[PDB]
Amino acid sequence: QYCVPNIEQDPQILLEQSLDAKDWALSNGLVKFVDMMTQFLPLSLYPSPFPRKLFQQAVDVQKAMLLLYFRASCDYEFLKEAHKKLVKRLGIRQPVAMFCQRADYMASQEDDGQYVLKQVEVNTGAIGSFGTTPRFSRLHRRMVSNAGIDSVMPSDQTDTMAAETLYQAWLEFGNAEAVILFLHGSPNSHLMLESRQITHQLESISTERIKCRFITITEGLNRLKRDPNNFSLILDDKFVVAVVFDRLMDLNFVIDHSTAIKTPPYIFALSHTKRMQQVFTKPGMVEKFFHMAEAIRKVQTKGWAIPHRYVLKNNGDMFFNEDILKKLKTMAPADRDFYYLTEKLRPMVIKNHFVRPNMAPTLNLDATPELGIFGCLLGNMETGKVSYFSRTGHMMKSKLAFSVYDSPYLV
Amino acid sequence: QYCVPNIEQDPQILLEQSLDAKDWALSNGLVKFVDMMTQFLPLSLYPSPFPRKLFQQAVDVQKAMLLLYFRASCDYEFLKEAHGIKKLVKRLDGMGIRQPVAMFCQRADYMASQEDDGQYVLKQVEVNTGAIGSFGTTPRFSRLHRRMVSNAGIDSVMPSDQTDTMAAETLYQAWLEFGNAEAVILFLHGSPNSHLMLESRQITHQLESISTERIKCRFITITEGLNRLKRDPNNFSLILDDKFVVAVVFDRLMDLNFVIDHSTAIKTPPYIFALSHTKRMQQVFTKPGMVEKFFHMAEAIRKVQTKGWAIATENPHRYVLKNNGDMFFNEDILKKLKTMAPADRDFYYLTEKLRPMVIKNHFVRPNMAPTLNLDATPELGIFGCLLGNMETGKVSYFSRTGHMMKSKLAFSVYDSPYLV
Ligand SMILES: [Mg+2]
Repeated sequence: QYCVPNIEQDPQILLEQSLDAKDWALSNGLVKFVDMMTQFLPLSLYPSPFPRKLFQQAVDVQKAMLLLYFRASCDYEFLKEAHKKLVKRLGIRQPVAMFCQRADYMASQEDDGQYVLKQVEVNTGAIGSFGTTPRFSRLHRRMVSNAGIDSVMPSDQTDTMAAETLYQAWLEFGNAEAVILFLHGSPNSHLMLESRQITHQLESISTERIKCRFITITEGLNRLKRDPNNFSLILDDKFVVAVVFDRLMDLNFVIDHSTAIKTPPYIFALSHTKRMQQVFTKPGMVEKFFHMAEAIRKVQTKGWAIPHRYVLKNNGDMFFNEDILKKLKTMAPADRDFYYLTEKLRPMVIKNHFVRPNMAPTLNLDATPELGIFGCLLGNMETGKVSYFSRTGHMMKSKLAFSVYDSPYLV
Repeated sequence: QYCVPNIEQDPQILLEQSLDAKDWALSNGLVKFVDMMTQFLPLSLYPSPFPRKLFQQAVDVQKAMLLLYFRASCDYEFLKEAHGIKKLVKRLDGMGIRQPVAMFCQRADYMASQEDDGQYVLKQVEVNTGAIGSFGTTPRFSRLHRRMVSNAGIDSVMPSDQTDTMAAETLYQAWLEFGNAEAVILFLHGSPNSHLMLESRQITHQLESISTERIKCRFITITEGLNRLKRDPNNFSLILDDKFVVAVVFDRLMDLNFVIDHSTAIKTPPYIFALSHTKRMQQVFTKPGMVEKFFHMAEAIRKVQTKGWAIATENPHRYVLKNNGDMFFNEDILKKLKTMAPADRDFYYLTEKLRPMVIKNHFVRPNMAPTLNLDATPELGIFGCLLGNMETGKVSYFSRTGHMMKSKLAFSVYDSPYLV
């Protein structure tokens, strides 16, 4: 069976492959801004092994997972019932929402010793790793291939996926002269290069020369206004904005209550609290929006509202072992409504090598991988109908048993 | 006709396109090590205009240009007769030849020069070999600028360059001529963070995808090479870590250097070529007969030469007093001629100063605002490689040609030609 130590154990060769991997990263956009310069993103040298069945189980449930959170997001009454500054803020001026999600998974060791797929988190909005993912995927196919080893390292085109979904959003807005807005926190934001890499894909999947305009949120106070008649969002008094691609406040809701397609609109932030994820583990709550429901139940982890088997988590800081009893007695009952109890997962431990900026590589570490599955929707929130499902994507992150980008090798 | 100002003159839009161009560079290896981190390479925002005929004239003469310097390099007595240079001769004299097969890659540089009618002619500024810059950077700038131009609606006028591939294809052919399946290719650098390092790595990314059997490329600094490289006393083959035979030593920038040079590894190129690429020699090739001797390819070469006279008094601004391997202009040329001691006379020559083509472009630099609507003078570099046997003087392989451009103010910037 594939495992990373049995590829190579000469330290001098592993060191030389570290420098090679790192120099490939520096040559292919696997970088971030620091200080302002660029630095490569920490990476595992080789792809970590991962069960084929569970990866397929995670990939297959993504369609269902988007549909559940999309439909929950179309039912504001439901979301409110499941739980204050966000509610205060929240007819609809743009029914069409673009909705991209990353579901995270851990292969978890049940008793018997066999691994089962269990979902760690769902994320939407200012999502990391659209641009980095297809590149790490290529990095690791190259390392593996260069060492002689071998469908077991599945293709990821997640930069393309994002591009194809933005293009479809632009088309649904239906204005040939309209632009796509990339809204960042700063010029050197940690999302900036992933954002730019999305546009490099958008260019090569169109004739149309779609203008993408990169603006910070500070400069947006002067350069974005809303039309008082159309309620359309305008840039520099001249350009209609078809899509606002949020890449990380009064302005934010002025944008949200306008005809531009949001990615996704603010209502989705309410449907992706950890409270809500915990609420979906209660009986009936998935079935309500729907088989896709059973597939979803298989990956859930029962979480109970208000000791080494459990974790006390906050719902939006967490306690393990005897600290759970310590915090339970200590805690005032006002705070009880902000935490929940879940079963602690026994995570799969594998061996790999870790390559970091300005340090020697760490060889033969125990690490636990975490699988992220990407998927996007284009849907209408007044009808609840979906018009577009994007291709799926997938990435991985390993931490010691601070993290590292990785990619799965399907054992 | 194409010119850069008539693309766009909104400063806010030019600024936004600067950041875009720069972020594309950071995403595609147009970077170097600094400080240790990475920084993007300064670039022109748009490709600078360049005459179609002269570019074709430069591309077409490259085959001839490699053949002349290759054949001059096969004739040690000729090179000696044409003359640090004392230190290089001393060495070559210690060495028969253990590896006849040389790999020979050249970059010839050109300026479009304004003759008196007002029309531009191609004139060669320099030839370079050995630790050559811009193998890896060139195809990427080429792609950068095709993208900027295309994204702005403008349009064979921006010719494809695969110079990373070119280098790879020539190393692969060198490895094959050595003929040992278990032999490695050595990349010799000055340091781990050398300015050539990422261009070197990018060559290997191309070498991987033009073969099935993974050729091992081993990256070593020259300091580490003192412990890890020895020569076999029987084969005279160069060995790495007592285990790996080295088929090709790819020099990317001293006793060790000539221990490597006098061994069976293919050099890139061997040290003799450093003697044939002095500026003295380039100046010697401008004298009558000296090109014709190795050869029409000769006339093509004569067209791009600039007469240079060894060691005026009416239009001294037409001339420059250059060093042959620091230079004097205008009335200083007459001043320094009389002043100068005859020891120094053998290290300088007189050439015609070229009146260079000035174009407008925008310059994008790290951590500053872009400089819009500068006058700049572009400089065209044509790449080509050989694989040849120096005992017979026969060539077995000619690589594809490549091309790059660099613009300076009328500090420099990577550019690419738009063929007006
Ligand atoms: Mg004068």
